[PDB]
Amino acid sequence: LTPLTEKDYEGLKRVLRSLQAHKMAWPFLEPVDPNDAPDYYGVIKEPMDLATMEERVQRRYYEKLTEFVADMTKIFDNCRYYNPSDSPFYQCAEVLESFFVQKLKGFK
Ligand SMILES: CCCNc1cc(-c2ccc3c(ccn3CCCN(C)C)c2)nc(S(C)(=O)=O)n1
Repeated sequence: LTPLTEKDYEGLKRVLRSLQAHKMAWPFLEPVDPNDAPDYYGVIKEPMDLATMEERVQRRYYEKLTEFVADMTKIFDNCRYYNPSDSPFYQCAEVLESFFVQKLKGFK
């Protein structure tokens, strides 16, 4: 979709910080440590996390909003694939994705 402006990027920074501050974002703040998730990097071919997204935002990696949404969705999709639906980690993805949607709709 449409090219991101500098003003758009300030809004993306705001959304990212909101996610990083959320009480249920802690499993997603940094790349998964293999010691905390057996076989994680054998299961998940395209890992993603909020620190990697922050680095990409600061580097102006994103050209369009779809690319930012895609990386954010990877975080949630990876979590729900790796973990069972009754896992607390799965629930964190449920809560934080709903929050992301609220914030993304606000973003314009
Ligand atoms: C047994 C299957 C568990 N599945 C998991 C586990 C984790 C996870 C666990 C601990 C964690 C973080 C983040 C910090 N800590 C604590 C510190 C740990 N060390 C010292 C760095 C994530 N994240 C997911 S995830 C990303 O939601 O898919 N799934």
